[PDB]
Amino acid sequence: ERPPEETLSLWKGEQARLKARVVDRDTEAWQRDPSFSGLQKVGGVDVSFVSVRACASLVVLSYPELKVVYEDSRMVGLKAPYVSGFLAFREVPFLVELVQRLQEKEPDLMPQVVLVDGNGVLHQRGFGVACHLGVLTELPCIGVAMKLLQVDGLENNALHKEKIVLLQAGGDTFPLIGSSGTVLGMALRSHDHSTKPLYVSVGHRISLEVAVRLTHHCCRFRIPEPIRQADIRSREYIRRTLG
Amino acid sequence: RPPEETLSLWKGEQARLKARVVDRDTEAWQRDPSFSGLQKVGGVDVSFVKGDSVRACASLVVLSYPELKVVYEDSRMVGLKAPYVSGFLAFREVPFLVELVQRLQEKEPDLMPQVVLVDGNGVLHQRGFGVACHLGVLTELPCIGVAMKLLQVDGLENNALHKEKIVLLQAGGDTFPLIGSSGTVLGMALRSHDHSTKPLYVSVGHRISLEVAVRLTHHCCRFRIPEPIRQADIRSREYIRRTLGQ
Ligand SMILES: [Mn+2]
Ligand SMILES: [Mn+2]
Ligand SMILES: [Mn+2]
Ligand SMILES: [Mn+2]
Repeated sequence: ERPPEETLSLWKGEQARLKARVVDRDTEAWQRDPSFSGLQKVGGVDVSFVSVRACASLVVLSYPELKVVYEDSRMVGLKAPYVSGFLAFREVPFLVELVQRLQEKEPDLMPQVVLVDGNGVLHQRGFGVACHLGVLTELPCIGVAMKLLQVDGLENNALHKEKIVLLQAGGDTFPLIGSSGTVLGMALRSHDHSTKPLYVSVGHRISLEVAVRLTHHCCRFRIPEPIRQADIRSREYIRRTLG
Repeated sequence: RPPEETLSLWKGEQARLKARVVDRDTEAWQRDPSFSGLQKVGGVDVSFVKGDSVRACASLVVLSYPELKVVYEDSRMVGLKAPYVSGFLAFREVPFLVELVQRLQEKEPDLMPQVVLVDGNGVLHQRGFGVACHLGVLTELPCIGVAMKLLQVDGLENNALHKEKIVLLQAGGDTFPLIGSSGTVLGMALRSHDHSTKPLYVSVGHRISLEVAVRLTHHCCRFRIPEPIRQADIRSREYIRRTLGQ
């Protein structure tokens, strides 16, 4: 099912209002440090389905060791359908509740930055789920997407695929430049033995260049370890109650 | 796991039925250089539901040859009266496959396959009478055993020397024989495709020679798994998904 236009119209209005609070530069001392000295805790989130039955997961990993120091998985009911450009309106209230639970249970494990599976400013109205989560919690957030959201002239055509071929080693990047001339994100080759890139964008309180480089440092495999461990735990949490 | 009194009975039945195995070619297409006259190849599968030991789906497919297109398919949810015991695979699944073959005979007798590829060994077996022999003897159809892992019987071992021989298999179609302590050839390891490295283990079920079984298995491989066994797998899983409503 798809929401009526009157509902999407309210949602667009809310995205435009909250967009004013996005901060697209570094605001934390570790972010300006050549090796991120002072960064100790990286968060990742996930919301998986068995709809209605879904699992929202939050993990916190140590940095740079990338070991899980916190995990929480909660069975939730998301009735909102998926509409591209409105991902936050189906999951962000449950992700906020997970952050609030962490604050009440293990406040010293509050992450210094959260990797979100979905875009930040690379978005139809420049305000993706990673921005939305960052503004509601005021945590620094990075958007990490597996496919390219085709907005502002960006398209996964042959020219885009040629640039992907030029990504040869882990850490290699190319910028996603919209028709406006704005840089919306970066395509990142996240490790040496993978060819399909990550699409990284700013959520909140971080610069793009820092966001890219940290994402790279969190990649044992293609998927950054915080997002990957949240994915694993949400489906393994499902296996425990179902089956 | 069944008590030894039940396994003893099963060994006795394997010994009785083994007498009817025919380990040579008895069909004209088999002795043809290009299997001309072969038109229908069967594949079977029995897949179990995740979390339910007892409920399983038995599937029979028939493919055209050489085009390898599905021309018949049938699935049935079944109740399993025995757990998996290595060496007794037939006593878990053969009753359901026989009933599937009989249903084909009653509904589309002109689509009866000329040979069946079975996911499991034939004579490469603890007592020389694996599920592929067992199916072949109960239906009198020619059958080929195709296994993914090496059943370690009569001196066969998936040791370092075995892994070395797998390395010497260079392209699709390359083989080496599986030799028992007695010196007899129990089956072949076959590299079934160019873009795979893990071999198939091929053995005679019934009414076919090993060399013919190996060459036919190879010709049914679009991917690593021979297309009749692969389409039966796909169908069982798709049928399970639908019975669950998903
Ligand atoms: Mn995820
Ligand atoms: Mn997933
Ligand atoms: Mn199978
Ligand atoms: Mn399987």
